[PDB]
Amino acid sequence: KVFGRCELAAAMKRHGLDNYRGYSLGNWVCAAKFESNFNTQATNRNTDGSTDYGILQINSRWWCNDGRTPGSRNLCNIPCSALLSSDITASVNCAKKIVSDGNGMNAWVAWRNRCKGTDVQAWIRGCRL
Ligand SMILES: [Cl-]
Repeated sequence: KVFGRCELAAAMKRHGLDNYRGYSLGNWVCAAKFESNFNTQATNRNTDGSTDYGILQINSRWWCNDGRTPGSRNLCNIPCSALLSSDITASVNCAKKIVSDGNGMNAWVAWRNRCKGTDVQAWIRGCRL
């Protein structure tokens, strides 16, 4: 599924991401835009044999198990295939674990480079929430 901006904002708000661990909702919407272009089936392979999965590009070395990544830790305790659903629940629940691990939203490279330091509340402007 490809989400619309406000459609995704509403879904993320229902799942408790607004202000979660100090990160306002616009951070999460901006991260999804630049990580996956709002596509729940986005996948990207890395040089270490890991793959990033889904709307928040969750990595298979640390967080989900895809059965083909050396050194897998599976800290979200979820198959990576569940993160390619059109329903974002599994992705959101794993993202909550990632942001609590320690280093905030710095796990998301596209967030660090393209969202952090900008007015991210613009990403939810005009949405009914
Ligand atoms: Cl899998």
